[PDB]
Amino acid sequence: ANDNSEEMRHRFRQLDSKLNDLKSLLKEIANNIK
Amino acid sequence: ANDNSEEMRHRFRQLDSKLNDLKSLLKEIANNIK
Repeated sequence: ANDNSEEMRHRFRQLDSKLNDLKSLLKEIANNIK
Repeated sequence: ANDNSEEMRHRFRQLDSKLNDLKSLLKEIANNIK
């Protein structure tokens, strides 16, 4: 059983998780500046 | 041997590398403003 969907899938997970904590940092800046 | 997984894969790499140095620039702004 050989699969490459898990590889690109976890690439998608790590990519949008980095987008998630970038969103958290942008909300943190939006709170701390105001 | 024909493969298109390398093409979309390196699209994923260039896309999340641009997200990486965007993350670096956002951390740079978060450090320099405070």
